[PDB]
Amino acid sequence: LNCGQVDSKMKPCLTYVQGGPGPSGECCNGVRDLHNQAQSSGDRQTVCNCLKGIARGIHNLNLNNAASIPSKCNVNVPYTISPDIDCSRIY
Repeated sequence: LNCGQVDSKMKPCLTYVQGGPGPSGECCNGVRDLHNQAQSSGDRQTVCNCLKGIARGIHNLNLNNAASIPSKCNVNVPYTISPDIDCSRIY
């Protein structure tokens, strides 16, 4: 797992986090697949570091939409999807 992979998996969610409709089925499939690949603490931290960086560069990022992705896509992400998220504390 690396950031390029995270970007590919999450890209289908881009329009949704930018205020568009969704999450699309493709967005959720990517989320579910990424979730499945983030098996170790290290992978989960990687996902966090990668998305933390991605988020800052997304124009019109809708955090409410971003935060609704786990529930809507049926994946457990027991962490607040916030900009100030501390990735070193994800395990």
